[PDB]
Amino acid sequence: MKNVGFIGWRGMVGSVLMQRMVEERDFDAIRPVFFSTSQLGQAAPSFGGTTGTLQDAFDLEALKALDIIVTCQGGDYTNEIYPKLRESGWQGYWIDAASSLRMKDDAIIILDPVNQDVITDGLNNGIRTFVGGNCTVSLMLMSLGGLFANDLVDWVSVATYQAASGGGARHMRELLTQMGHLYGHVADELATPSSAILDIERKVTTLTRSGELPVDNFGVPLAGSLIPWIDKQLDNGQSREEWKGQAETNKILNTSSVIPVDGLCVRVGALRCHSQAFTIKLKKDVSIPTVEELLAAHNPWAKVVPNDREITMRELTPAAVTGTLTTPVGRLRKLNMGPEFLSAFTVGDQLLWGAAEPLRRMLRQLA
Amino acid sequence: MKNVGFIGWRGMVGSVLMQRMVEERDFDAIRPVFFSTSQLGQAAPSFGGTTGTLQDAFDLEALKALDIIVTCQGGDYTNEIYPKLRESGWQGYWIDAASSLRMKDDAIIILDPVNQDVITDGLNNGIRTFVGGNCTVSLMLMSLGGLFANDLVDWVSVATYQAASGGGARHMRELLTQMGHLYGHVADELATPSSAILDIERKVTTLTRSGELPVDNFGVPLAGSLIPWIDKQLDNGQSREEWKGQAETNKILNTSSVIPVDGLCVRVGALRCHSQAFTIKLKKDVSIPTVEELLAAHNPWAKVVPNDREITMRELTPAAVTGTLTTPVGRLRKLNMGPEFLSAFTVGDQLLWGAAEPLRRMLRQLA
Ligand SMILES: NC(=O)C1=CN([C@@H]2O[C@H](COP(=O)(O)OP(=O)(O)OC[C@H]3O[C@@H](n4cnc5c(N)ncnc54)[C@H](OP(=O)(O)O)[C@@H]3O)[C@@H](O)[C@H]2O)C=CC1
Ligand SMILES: NC(=O)C1=CN([C@@H]2O[C@H](COP(=O)(O)OP(=O)(O)OC[C@H]3O[C@@H](n4cnc5c(N)ncnc54)[C@H](OP(=O)(O)O)[C@@H]3O)[C@@H](O)[C@H]2O)C=CC1
Repeated sequence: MKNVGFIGWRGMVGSVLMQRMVEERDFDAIRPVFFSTSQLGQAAPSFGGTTGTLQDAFDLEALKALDIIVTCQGGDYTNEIYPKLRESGWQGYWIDAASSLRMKDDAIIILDPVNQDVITDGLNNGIRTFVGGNCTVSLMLMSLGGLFANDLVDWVSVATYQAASGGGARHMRELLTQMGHLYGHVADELATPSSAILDIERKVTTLTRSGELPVDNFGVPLAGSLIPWIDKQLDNGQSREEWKGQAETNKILNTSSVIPVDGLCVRVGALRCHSQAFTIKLKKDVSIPTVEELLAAHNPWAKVVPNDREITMRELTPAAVTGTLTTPVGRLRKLNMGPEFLSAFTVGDQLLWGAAEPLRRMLRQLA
Repeated sequence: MKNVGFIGWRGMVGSVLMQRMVEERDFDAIRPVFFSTSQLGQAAPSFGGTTGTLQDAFDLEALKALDIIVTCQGGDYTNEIYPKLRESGWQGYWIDAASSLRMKDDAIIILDPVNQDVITDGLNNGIRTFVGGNCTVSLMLMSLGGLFANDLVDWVSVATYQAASGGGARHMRELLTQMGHLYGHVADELATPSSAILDIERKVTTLTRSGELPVDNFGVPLAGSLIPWIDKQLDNGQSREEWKGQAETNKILNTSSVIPVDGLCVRVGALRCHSQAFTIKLKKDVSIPTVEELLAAHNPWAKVVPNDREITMRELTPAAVTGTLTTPVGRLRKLNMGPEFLSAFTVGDQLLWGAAEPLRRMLRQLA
């Protein structure tokens, strides 16, 4: 029985991760310890049928006692404790969800179904830090894994439809709240099916334009609009969120040569799943049936959806994926630009495969 | 004082078109009329000093009396009355917003700022039908007009973030309603900002997945998700909404050679504005400053937004455009694939430039 510490288990990711471990009875093989950063000393989760109290997430000594650490707290926490802990001589395993140590030397980005070999290699090479990549990239590779795995990709152009859950709980709750505010302001006009549309329109356009909407976690309203910028601003024209695309994809895949990945990461009113619209350029003119066969033959979760108007609406949508381990790919076909241009549209819960699952699976490897 | 008849002025478009005509004092140079297909007999608009009662938009004899007809009703009406009317020998002008006659020989797709010449030529050639193009395309050309106007485009790849207002009033009201249902179900949990996020999450995911959400106008929930298919299914892998991209763009621009336009049209929780993420391939390596200078030098509404994280959030969003005649373009820069790949992201009210305005401006031309 290994002493596994859990930090940031209360957050959006931690919660999904906890819920998942119970399902697969993940707590049966380990010795759970629950840390906190604001409720230190309080009653502990007891997920693994364990009775205790919340440990000091910042107690170095307390942290050095565990064989493994699983954090879903955030990058701010990592950058604060990790360097200080490794310095203390801690030679345990650090499984993280935050981006912090992703592009670091002593860390390996994990996506079992996509790069187990890399994982294993680094494992036999001394790597003790395993980090999950960006939920979107992690999702992209899970859905379009077959293509890369066959060296069929020349470069990729993405346009993401990212859900509010990506920013965390406060962000989701904010969207939902903003949602309510919007509706309420016109609940009566909506009650009267004939009432002029402009009346309802003006009313909602005004609310939004009025600082009345809670935008503390988004800076701007998202309920009835979108935001073309996710992460910080980089020294280039790229936004950190977009830049993660190319960097991490090559790291995860351990490519011999950079596979150009770029596009636009946009935040939308999507509640829980992350969807992406691709414009991939193939090295050779591969037939779509071959492509589909490949994508499906890469991993049990990569599910190809037919280019059907009905099916697409019923399956290639957050509402039909949110909560599932499936990572659908649809709207697959060649673009008018030529047969080397493949058009695809994926969707997937970024809290599972894009977050919790990779870690959960990795933890079981070291348990 | 021409006899201009107005049909379908009640809907999401007619309303906008009407509200605009008042603002610009458009009614002053014309003797209006107001028909209807669902409230014949009731009260008339009372816009341009002409109050009375809705007339029969199905009375051919009555229609033949007008010098011009402006419909915002819909394709079903057009397909029904237009052929029958032109047969009766009606030689008047027909300004439409409906797709029906767009790709027809006797019609011209209007976008004054983008193709005045074509409009004019067609006017001098005998064309009496002027139709506005798909909101999306119409918006793209208004925003990216400078590029095409300079033969700098090789082909375009779009991924649209289309608003609920595109489907009409019932569609918007539905989204808004769906919105309220979502929030309400978790109004209490949201009231307690410290409560567990999964509880709230589970609660909203259940509602959606349950047929309790009003999805009459969309077939599936949109409030907290999206739909990767807009129009009907074409005999190819393209969805009618996407297919409109290439066809109309070349018609409007009156291109000598087809400019490949393709991508994915998705419907989102956006309330009123249509945003688009492009991946355009230039014929030559044009510097971004040149591009920006061009885009801005094409038309007074094409506004280039700097690649600033702050500015972008504050301006390149539906909330900051909805209700304005401006068609912003931001996130402009070269993609990693090479200097010939320009990345752009536009936003614009599809009910103004995407709908009413083109007609409004055209009518005045014929007044
Ligand atoms: N959100 C997503 O979809 C994904 C996020 N990530 C990454 O994972 C890390 C954590 O992400 P995420 O789960 O979104 O973070 P959250 O902000 O939702 O959770 C992190 C911490 O926030 C605190 N918190 C404060 N208020 C609440 C509240 N009302 N409900 C729940 N928790 C609250 C908790 O601190 P305390 O210790 O006191 O309990 C918790 O551990 C980040 O580095 C992020 O970038 C990676 C993939 C996906
Ligand atoms: N929506 C958009 O942003 C754009 C739409 N178009 C095109 O314009 C055409 C019409 O679309 P649009 O105006 O959006 O459609 P709407 O359904 O919003 O309005 C058009 C007609 O719908 C009827 N209607 C039924 N119920 C309502 C209601 N509750 N509130 C208001 N009107 C109602 C009205 O008929 P009646 O008067 O008889 O009651 C009205 O004339 C289409 O062919 C479309 O493709 C083009 C560009 C943009």
